[PDB]
Amino acid sequence: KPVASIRWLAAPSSSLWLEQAINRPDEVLIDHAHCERKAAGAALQLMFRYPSSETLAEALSPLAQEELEHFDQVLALLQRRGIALRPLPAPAYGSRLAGEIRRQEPLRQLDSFLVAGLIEARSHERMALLAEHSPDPELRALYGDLLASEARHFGLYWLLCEQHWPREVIIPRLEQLAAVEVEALSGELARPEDVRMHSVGVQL
Ligand SMILES: [Fe+3]
Repeated sequence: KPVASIRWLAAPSSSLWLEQAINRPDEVLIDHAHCERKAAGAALQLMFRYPSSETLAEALSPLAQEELEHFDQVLALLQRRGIALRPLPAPAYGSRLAGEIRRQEPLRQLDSFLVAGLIEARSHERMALLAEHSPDPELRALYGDLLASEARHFGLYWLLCEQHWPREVIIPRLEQLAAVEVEALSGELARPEDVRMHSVGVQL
């Protein structure tokens, strides 16, 4: 948690998430790879939604390129370990958040940037736990290297919000969406193999 950063998340991950992720590292890693790729797809999709925004393109093209470089790095690790890039099912988290995004412009854009930001903040928080806590050195080095290529204070998605919206508006909407994000992570994991980067486990 760097100072002069914005707090995105309304609650930290639970001890038990971390324990579960260490217990089934393969599932978490496969899922992580899909998440990186999904994160690039979101950046691109937002450009396709706002195709004449040069400020958005200047920010989200490099981000997409970086998310694919992270995907390639996770896939290299899976491949170095002999783990198949399996079609492992995604948790309900992303679909649940995206269902909060309003249908009309321009509030749809605000909501989309905030959801994208929430997802990345949660990935970040959990990747940082794994980087510090995992007993597997190669995972600590992957997760450390992926978080290194950063220096995020506000979050790219926050700055995009500020381009088009006052804080007076951003702030109360992020509070609402941050509340749904923690409700999406509430619950208990039904089987160990269901652990994911965005499976349940927060402290309330
Ligand atoms: Fe990434």
